[PDB]
Amino acid sequence: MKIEPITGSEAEAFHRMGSRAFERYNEFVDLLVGAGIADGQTVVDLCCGSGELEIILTSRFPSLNLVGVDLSEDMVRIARDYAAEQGKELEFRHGDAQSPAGMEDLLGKADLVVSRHAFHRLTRLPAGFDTMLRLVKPGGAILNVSFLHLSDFDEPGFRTWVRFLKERPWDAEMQVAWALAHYYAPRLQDYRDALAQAADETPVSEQRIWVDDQGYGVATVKCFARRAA
Amino acid sequence: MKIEPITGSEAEAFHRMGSRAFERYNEFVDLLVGAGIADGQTVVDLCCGSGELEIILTSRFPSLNLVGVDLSEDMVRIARDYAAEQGKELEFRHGDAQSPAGMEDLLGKADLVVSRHAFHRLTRLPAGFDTMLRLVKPGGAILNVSFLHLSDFDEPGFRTWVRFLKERPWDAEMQVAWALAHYYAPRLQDYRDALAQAADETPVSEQRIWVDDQGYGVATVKCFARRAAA
Ligand SMILES: Nc1ncnc2c1ncn2[C@@H]1O[C@H](CSCC[C@H](N)C(=O)O)[C@@H](O)[C@H]1O
Ligand SMILES: Nc1ncnc2c1ncn2[C@@H]1O[C@H](CSCC[C@H](N)C(=O)O)[C@@H](O)[C@H]1O
Repeated sequence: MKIEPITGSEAEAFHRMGSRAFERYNEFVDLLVGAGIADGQTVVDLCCGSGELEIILTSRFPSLNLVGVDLSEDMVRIARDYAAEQGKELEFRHGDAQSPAGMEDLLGKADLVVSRHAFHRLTRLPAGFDTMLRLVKPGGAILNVSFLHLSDFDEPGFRTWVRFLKERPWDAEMQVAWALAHYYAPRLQDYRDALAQAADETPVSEQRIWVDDQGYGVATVKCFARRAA
Repeated sequence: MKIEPITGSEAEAFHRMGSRAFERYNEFVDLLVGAGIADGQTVVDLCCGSGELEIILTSRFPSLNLVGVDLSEDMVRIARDYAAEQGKELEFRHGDAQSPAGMEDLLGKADLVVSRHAFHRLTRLPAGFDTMLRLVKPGGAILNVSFLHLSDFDEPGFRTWVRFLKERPWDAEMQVAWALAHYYAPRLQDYRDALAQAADETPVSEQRIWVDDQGYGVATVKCFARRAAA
């Protein structure tokens, strides 16, 4: 079965690869800008991993109030060390994206709630979007970008997928993790269903889901919504 | 929780009341004329109820190709019998306004797609408008007129609401359903959001939401758009 967290040497390796390849976060940062991210806002990043996005965002936007959340304590610890390494004061938090638990003080407070390359791992996708919309304030936006199931790739997209898999500088284990993460990723319609389910509970004034590739290097699923005011 | 369909004897009763109050549709019929309705067009009515609009429209515009759709089979049942009773030839279908399922043959075919006093009942309002824009031809129009949430009534508007309820010739059980329908209605801004959303997915050349009362007897929300040309 699919595994949710990334732990131990897997996580150190995820952090080594990631923080050298900053370029590949640019797609996500650009969506945030399009989503209305701005100085002084409160931004919650669910499944924050080793903190790369947090370092990028604080560097670009020193004004932001950032809270990273991850289910893997090791990731939380790596992130804090990485923050210290970069001389930054960032809040990291142990937590499950599938529930508000441990984040009750953030309920209705985030200007933006976001997750990068993580929600495909969730056991209950609708619960992830539920947590996002409950954390975000009325009028605020949520953004998820995560992996698409292998069955929704067309021929050119799949060629690009295999080519991407080959061209990366990762080992046997980390190749398999990333491929397996697509084996178990939700389909496009699964994303649309999950977000629709979450919006039945917390109304949105806008929603949108699509698949493209604007820089990461394979197609990923974009899910955007704005909580109704 | 809010309910979508109107069923059984409540639908028989709905029909009994509507049957003898054609005048209450004049406001809606007048808006269709403003929307560009014309003889020989194909017109889909979503959430058609017991078919009163279809009887009125076929009488006023005899060669319109009218398709009524409703989630209540009993409403469909009623509508069909009522059309036969009136000696008219009219297609009624079972279906959900929140999706094109069962209406794929109408996709992109309607010159007008309309719904009267029903969209406030939908669980997913944006999907209602999506089905509307998808059923209409490029260059065609959509019109929804439906109920306003109680929170968007100003004082005079609300006084009217109470007075309308009082002086309607109908029983306790009917009043409550009509009141509850407003209790659960979208706010004005919810209508604006749901239509913009539907228009993000199917482009419009024109749209407009407003609130007034030109005949029905309370303020209702009007939603109009024209699908962009191909
Ligand atoms: N249910 C859950 N709640 C919170 N974090 C979770 C989670 N399931 C998996 N994760 C975390 O999701 C992350 C996937 S890797 C993505 C890390 C980071 N968002 C980035 O883009 O670089 C891991 O850190 C993993 O521990
Ligand atoms: N999701 C849905 N899809 C189709 N019809 C629906 C629906 N939700 C409610 N309805 C129908 O909406 C109608 C509301 S009563 C309005 C009837 C008619 N339009 C008229 O103006 O007289 C009922 O017949 C009910 O069954």
